[PDB]
Amino acid sequence: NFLVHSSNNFGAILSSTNV
Amino acid sequence: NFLVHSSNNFGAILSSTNV
Amino acid sequence: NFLVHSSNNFGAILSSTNV
Amino acid sequence: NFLVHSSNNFGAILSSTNV
Amino acid sequence: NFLVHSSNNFGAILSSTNV
Amino acid sequence: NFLVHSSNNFGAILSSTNV
Amino acid sequence: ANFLVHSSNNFGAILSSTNVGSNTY
Amino acid sequence: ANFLVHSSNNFGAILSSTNVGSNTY
Amino acid sequence: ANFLVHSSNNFGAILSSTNVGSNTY
Amino acid sequence: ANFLVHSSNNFGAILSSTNVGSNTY
Amino acid sequence: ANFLVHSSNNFGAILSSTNVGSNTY
Amino acid sequence: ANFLVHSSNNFGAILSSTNVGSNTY
Amino acid sequence: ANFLVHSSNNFGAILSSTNVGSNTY
Amino acid sequence: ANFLVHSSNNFGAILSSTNVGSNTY
Amino acid sequence: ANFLVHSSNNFGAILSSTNVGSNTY
Amino acid sequence: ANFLVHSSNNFGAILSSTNVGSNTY
Amino acid sequence: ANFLVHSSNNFGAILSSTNVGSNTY
Amino acid sequence: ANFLVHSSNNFGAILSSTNVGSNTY
Amino acid sequence: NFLVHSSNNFGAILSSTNV
Amino acid sequence: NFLVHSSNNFGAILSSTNV
Amino acid sequence: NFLVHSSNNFGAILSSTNV
Amino acid sequence: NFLVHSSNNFGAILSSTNV
Amino acid sequence: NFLVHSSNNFGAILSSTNV
Amino acid sequence: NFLVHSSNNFGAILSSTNV
Repeated sequence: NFLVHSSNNFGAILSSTNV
Repeated sequence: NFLVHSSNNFGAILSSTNV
Repeated sequence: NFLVHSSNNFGAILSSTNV
Repeated sequence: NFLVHSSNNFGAILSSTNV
Repeated sequence: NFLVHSSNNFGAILSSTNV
Repeated sequence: NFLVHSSNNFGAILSSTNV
Repeated sequence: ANFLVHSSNNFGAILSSTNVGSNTY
Repeated sequence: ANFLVHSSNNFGAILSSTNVGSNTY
Repeated sequence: ANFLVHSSNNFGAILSSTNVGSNTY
Repeated sequence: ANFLVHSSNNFGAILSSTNVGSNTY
Repeated sequence: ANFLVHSSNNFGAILSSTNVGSNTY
Repeated sequence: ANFLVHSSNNFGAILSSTNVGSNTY
Repeated sequence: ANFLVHSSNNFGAILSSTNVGSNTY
Repeated sequence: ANFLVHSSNNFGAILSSTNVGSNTY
Repeated sequence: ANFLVHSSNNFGAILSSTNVGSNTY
Repeated sequence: ANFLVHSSNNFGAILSSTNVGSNTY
Repeated sequence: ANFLVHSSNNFGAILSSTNVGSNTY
Repeated sequence: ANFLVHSSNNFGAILSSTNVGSNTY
Repeated sequence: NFLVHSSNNFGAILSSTNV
Repeated sequence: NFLVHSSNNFGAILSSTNV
Repeated sequence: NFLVHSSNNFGAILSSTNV
Repeated sequence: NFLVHSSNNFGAILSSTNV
Repeated sequence: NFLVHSSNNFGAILSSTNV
Repeated sequence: NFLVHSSNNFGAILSSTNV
């Protein structure tokens, strides 16, 4: 599973999966 | 499992998985 | 498992896995 | 398991695993 | 297990595992 | 097990394992 | 919870050229 | 919890050229 | 918990050229 | 817990060229 | 717990060239 | 616990060239 | 007699204020 | 007689204020 | 007689203030 | 007679203030 | 008679203040 | 008669203050 | 006598008499 | 006598008499 | 007599008499 | 007599008489 | 007599008489 | 008599008489 959970985000959130 | 949990993020959060 | 848990992050958090 | 736990981070946290 | 636990971090914390 | 525990870190903490 | 926040995020190339002067008196 | 925060994040190349002068009196 | 924070994060190349002068009097 | 923090983080190459002068009087 | 902190972190190459002068009087 | 801290951390190459002078009077 | 002349004469007070910037990205 | 002349004459007070910057990225 | 001349004459007070910078990244 | 001349004459007080910097990365 | 001349004459007080720096990385 | 001359004449008080530095990394 | 004679004047010519 | 004679003047010529 | 004679003046010529 | 004679003046010529 | 004779002046010529 | 004779002057020539 790939899950991103964010609360009160004022910044930058970068999530990446490369095969 | 790949999980990112963030609260009150004002900075930069970079998460990456490369194969 | 790959887990990143962040609270009150004002800095930079870099997490990477390379194969 | 690979786990990163951060609280009140104002600095730089770099975590990497390379094979 | 690979675990990083940080509280009130204003400096730089670098953790790496290379094979 | 590989564990890093830091509290009130203003300096530099470098931990590395190389095989 | 009270939040007063000024936030700026940038992700693109920025080029700026400024010239001030070349006045003859 | 009270937060007053000024936050700036940059991720792109930035080029700046400034010239001030070349005035003849 | 009261937080007053000024935070700056940079991740891109920055080039700056500044020239001030070349005035004839 | 009261926090007053000025934080700066840099991760990119920075080039700066400054010239001040070349004035004729 | 009261914290007043000025923190600077650098991780990139920095080149700085400064010239001041070359004035004729 | 009261903390007043000025902290500087550096990890990158730094080159600095400074020239001051070459003035004719 | 051939004359090609650019001539500028000034006799009055001159005030100049210039602001360039204050851009948020 | 051939004359090619650039001439500038000044006799008055001159005040110049220049601000370049204050950009947030 | 051939004359090529660049001439500058100044007789008044000159005040110049320049600020370049104050950029947050 | 061939004359190529660059001439500068100054007779007034000159004040110059320059600030370059104060950038946070 | 061939003359190539660069001439500078100064007769007034000159004050110059230069500040370069105060950058946080 | 061929003359190539660079001439500088000064007759007034000159004050110069230069500061370069105060950078935190 | 007060006499000002000018030919091909591109500059500034200031003549004054004050008693 | 007060006489000012100028030819091909590109500069500044200031003549003054004060009593 | 007060006489000023100028030819091809590109500079500054200041003549003054004060009593 | 007060006489000023100038030819091809690119510099500064200051002549003054004060009593 | 007070006489100033100048030719091809690129410098500064200061002549003064004070009583 | 007070006489100043200058030719091809690139320097500074200061002549003064004070009583």
